[PDB]
Amino acid sequence: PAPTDLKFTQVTPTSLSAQWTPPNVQLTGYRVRVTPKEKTGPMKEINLAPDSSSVVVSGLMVATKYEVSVYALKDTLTSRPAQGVVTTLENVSPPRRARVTDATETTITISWRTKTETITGFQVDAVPANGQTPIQRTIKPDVRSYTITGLQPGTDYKIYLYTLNDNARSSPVVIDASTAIDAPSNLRFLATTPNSLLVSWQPPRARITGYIIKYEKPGSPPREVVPRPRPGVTEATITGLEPGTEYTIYVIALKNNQKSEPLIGRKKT
Repeated sequence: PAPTDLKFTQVTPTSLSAQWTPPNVQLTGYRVRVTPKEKTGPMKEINLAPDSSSVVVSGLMVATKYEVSVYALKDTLTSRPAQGVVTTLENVSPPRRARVTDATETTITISWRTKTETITGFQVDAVPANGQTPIQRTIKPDVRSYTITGLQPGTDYKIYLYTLNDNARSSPVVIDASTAIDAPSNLRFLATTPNSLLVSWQPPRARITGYIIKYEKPGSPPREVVPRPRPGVTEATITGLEPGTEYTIYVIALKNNQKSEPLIGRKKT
């Protein structure tokens, strides 16, 4: 007796799954084949235990028509095949209009557009041009945005976004993005004179290319410390200032076009 009530439970772009009801009998096991019906490719044929009533044939060709026979075995003897035909799905499509929404040193968030097909989530391969080890991440199907955490500051990343549907991964959408630079820290006022201030700070995590220091009188535009400190300096003497004047200092980082947030403070000459 052949199995009955054959039904396909899940069809992916690479697999097909089905249940059924075993014919009340002895159980030597089952045989199951899947042959391209309208083409020439494999010929997946897999055996199954005697107590089976479901199956999962994976690793099939995308967008392909398959004949599926489900044979019940009993000692060299075979029974009539429960049949059906399934056509695999076309692989999943990569996300569209992938743009960066913002970044905060160690994290970058992005938003993309979804095609209209059965999805089971996303995956993000974030690769830094600097570092030598990337961070892989997975996402949930119901969201169209995601902040990537765990990056370095001021580092440039090649971010690959993918779509997921079971063991099916789409081709990627590539996105160039970089991190915010971490502002210098602990601005300390070492010395003063009616015409100058000596300031020291903690260098950023990034591997900046120098700083720009700004000072402004209380009713006059901020000026840059002309000489512009080399990235190797961590202290600078601000000269040519007015006496008894309360100045505001801004120490900012640079990695060739990226101004870090500004490190601030005030002190009077």
